[PDB]
Amino acid sequence: DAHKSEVAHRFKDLGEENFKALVLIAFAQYLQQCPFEDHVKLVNEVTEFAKTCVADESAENCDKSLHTLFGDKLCTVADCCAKQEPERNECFLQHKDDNPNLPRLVRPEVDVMCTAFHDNEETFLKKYLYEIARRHPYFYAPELLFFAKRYKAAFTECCQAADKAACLLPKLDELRDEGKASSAKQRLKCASLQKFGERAFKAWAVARLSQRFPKAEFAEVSKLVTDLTKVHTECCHGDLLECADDRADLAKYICENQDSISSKLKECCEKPLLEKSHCIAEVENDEMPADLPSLAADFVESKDVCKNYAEAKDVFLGMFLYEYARRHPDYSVVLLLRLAKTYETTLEKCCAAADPHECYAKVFDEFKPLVEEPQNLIKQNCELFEQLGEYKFQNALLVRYTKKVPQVSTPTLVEVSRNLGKVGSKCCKHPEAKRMPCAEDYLSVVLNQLCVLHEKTPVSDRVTKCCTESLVNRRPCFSALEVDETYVPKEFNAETFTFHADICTLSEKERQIKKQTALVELVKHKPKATKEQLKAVMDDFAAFVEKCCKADDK
Ligand SMILES: O=C1CCc2ccc(OCCCCN3CCN(c4ccccc4)CC3)cc2N1
Repeated sequence: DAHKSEVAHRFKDLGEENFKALVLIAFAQYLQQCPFEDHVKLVNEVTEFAKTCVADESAENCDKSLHTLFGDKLCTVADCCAKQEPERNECFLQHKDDNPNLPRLVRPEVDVMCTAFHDNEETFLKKYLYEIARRHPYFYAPELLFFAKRYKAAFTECCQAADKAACLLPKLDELRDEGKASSAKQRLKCASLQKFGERAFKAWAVARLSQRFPKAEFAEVSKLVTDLTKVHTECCHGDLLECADDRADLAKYICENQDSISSKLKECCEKPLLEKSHCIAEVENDEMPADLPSLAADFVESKDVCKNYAEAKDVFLGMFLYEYARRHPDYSVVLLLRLAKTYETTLEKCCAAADPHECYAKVFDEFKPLVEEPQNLIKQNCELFEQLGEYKFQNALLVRYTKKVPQVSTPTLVEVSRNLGKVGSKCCKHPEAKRMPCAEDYLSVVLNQLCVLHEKTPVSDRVTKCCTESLVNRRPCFSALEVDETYVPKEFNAETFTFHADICTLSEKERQIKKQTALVELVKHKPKATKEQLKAVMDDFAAFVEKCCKADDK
């Protein structure tokens, strides 16, 4: 019922509707260029074959692995198809394009969308899945099903509203916003798994879940981490059916053991299937249990620290991280991992010393400068964010980071510097207790986006170094890059700074993105230009943009 035919097992577990969507997502993420209709046809053939296996597990080919089945179908349409089943899937994952040369989707008129929704609802919702999945080849697949459900509900409600556009546009805009943030967050999970391995992933998971579920026992935290790691390993490896199935299993287990996990899950666990998993994944930290003793008695002052550590290294350090993380919801996850790495380093050298107890007696003192550094960086950047506002703050990042690495492409500089500025909008509104996890964890996400974008088209050996070194040290490494001195400026191209009448039909947001694009190209043309020389240009360009259109002369 769960062994002889894998494709039948997952079809039964997930049901036909989610099965077909997850297969469509997998096909769109592997072959991002193939047209929509072709992928649908392949999905339908896979689905009709899966049904025969449900009817008879011993039917021909029903015993094949999902990768063999899915790989075979894709290869009926790029050297990957000449490879045997293990190496073949790895070749597919390697060719996923993080920024494919696809035209951005132009949202049509609201009436045009609602009429297409009512014409063929099935095709409308499949195209939505397809266009998102092929542009975000690492999107968290079960979470994409949840976005699709909200997308459908928005059209179902608003296309019946008296004012369709006033109802629909705000729901679509926040879905797009939430979808971009979810994509970047999941991309970081897959990058850490692929580049730094499962041990690094599980440590991150131990830290975050201990902060989120501080009342749970270490055995409970470890069990959840193990299952969550399998979920994301499957999803990041393209095992989307297993990933969705295991994620629903995990949500079902969490909800059946609330009493030993958290007091924050009552509401989440009354929601339907897709909403429940989403709700659980973003539930607030539980209150930490009171009267929790200090870590000193068992991790510093104890005489059996070296003995307990040597008997089980990874378990002891995992226990340390769990105990420290549950006590510090106010620390970022990268800080908590750095502190746990410090403890391990101290233990390795001190347990070999002549007097181990004296050697590691002051290990917690070494945490003080590690804690203070991100606290001051955030306190200083939030002030600058308050003096400038988001758009000016983004501009200041644009010039500084363009000078540091002028070889990075202008779209990457614009995207990344804009997202690094949004940290202030997202996090500086919190108190000091919440700023650091908000800011530092958001910085990890956006810096990872820079790393994957640069990995696509490498130009700087220094960016590669920061990206391939310690994940927890990325933000310090990027901050210390220094201005590139040997960069010879590009010859001035007037076609770059020549705006057409089409600029005034764009939204205000797009025009601000175009101004930021010209600002980067300005710095590249004159890297030693001062702030007043750049401000005089941008203020002149902005004035010319408003002028040459408020006056009707085309
Ligand atoms: O596009 C590129 C490519 C070239 C490049 C090289 C280095 C680089 O370093 C960024 C290092 C982190 C900077 N943070 C630090 C703090 N962060 C903040 C903002 C508000 C509130 C709290 C915190 C602002 C931004 C970025 C880029 N960008």
